[PDB]
Amino acid sequence: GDLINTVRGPIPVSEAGFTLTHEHICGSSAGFLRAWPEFFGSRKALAEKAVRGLRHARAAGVQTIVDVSTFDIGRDVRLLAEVSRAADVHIVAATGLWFDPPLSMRMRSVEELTQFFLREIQHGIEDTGIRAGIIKVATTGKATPFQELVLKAAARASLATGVPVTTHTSASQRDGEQQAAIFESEGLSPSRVCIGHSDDTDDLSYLTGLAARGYLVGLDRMPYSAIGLEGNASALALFGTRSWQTRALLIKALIDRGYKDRILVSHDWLFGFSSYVTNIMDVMDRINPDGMAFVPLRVIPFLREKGVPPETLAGVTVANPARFLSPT
Ligand SMILES: CCOP(O)(=S)OCC
Ligand SMILES: [Co+2]
Ligand SMILES: [Fe+2]
Repeated sequence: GDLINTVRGPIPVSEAGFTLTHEHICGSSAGFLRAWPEFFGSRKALAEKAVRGLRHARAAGVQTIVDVSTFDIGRDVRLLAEVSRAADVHIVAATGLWFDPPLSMRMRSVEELTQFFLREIQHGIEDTGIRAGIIKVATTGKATPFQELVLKAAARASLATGVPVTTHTSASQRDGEQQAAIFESEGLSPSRVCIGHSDDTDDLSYLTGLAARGYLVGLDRMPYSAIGLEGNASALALFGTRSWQTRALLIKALIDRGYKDRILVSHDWLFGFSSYVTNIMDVMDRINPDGMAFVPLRVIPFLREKGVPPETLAGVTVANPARFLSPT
């Protein structure tokens, strides 16, 4: 019945299966992979790395990932389609804007941004015909004036298409509350919205407050920890000093408080990464060699061993993403 758009075209919602709802093939910038593919070794090396990673995830039971790279994360939909085909894993692509918009975006009005997001959802990204299945937005603290427009434009595009909205927050600053206020001012249903990087905080007052309102809570940085790397300032700043087990306990905490239907789980992983320090990808691959298999291989058994029922784990990893992604 319900369909969702992937980089290989439409798929039935029921085929999405075990779905990681916040991932990247490559975290980069608009135009960068085209202008400087050698940064990644080569485009071919990048694609091969991504195919090996997604095949590993697939072997662990992952059937679909949502690549939340926007235009300004340097999303390359042809790359996503190539690797999706080679690895046989569905990929849902994104529209929206993250927190590195260039001037040609920052100068735009809410109307103009709505038109852009609609173009990528309804017509296709660039000249490819590949349609976005989610809208990615971001704040890092209080929203900038431009970020206010972006969140309103995302709400309007979601209302028009039924495609969900997913967010980057600075979770320690509780950005989700302001994001929610902006979304609701536009009349967007909280069930269409995932407040992301919510596992970057242990503030369950903040998290249950959102979940109580109907928001999905993105616990989407599972493998991130610089424990043991504290001498590496850049890894420390990006990864944090909380263990993956600490992050994973949040999933249990929300399930134990009645919020099992409001949780989405992912890694925020990537196979190339040019928007941060050089060789950050080598540090990450050492910390988490399992890549996007880490959730099914480590997180889901950890939870099962803590007594979370399999039905509940299936509801979190299959039913929740399905309900979220289904245009509504
Ligand atoms: C660690 C990854 O965080 P981000 O997806 S906000 O960076 C862009 C790839
Ligand atoms: Co983010
Ligand atoms: Fe991300």
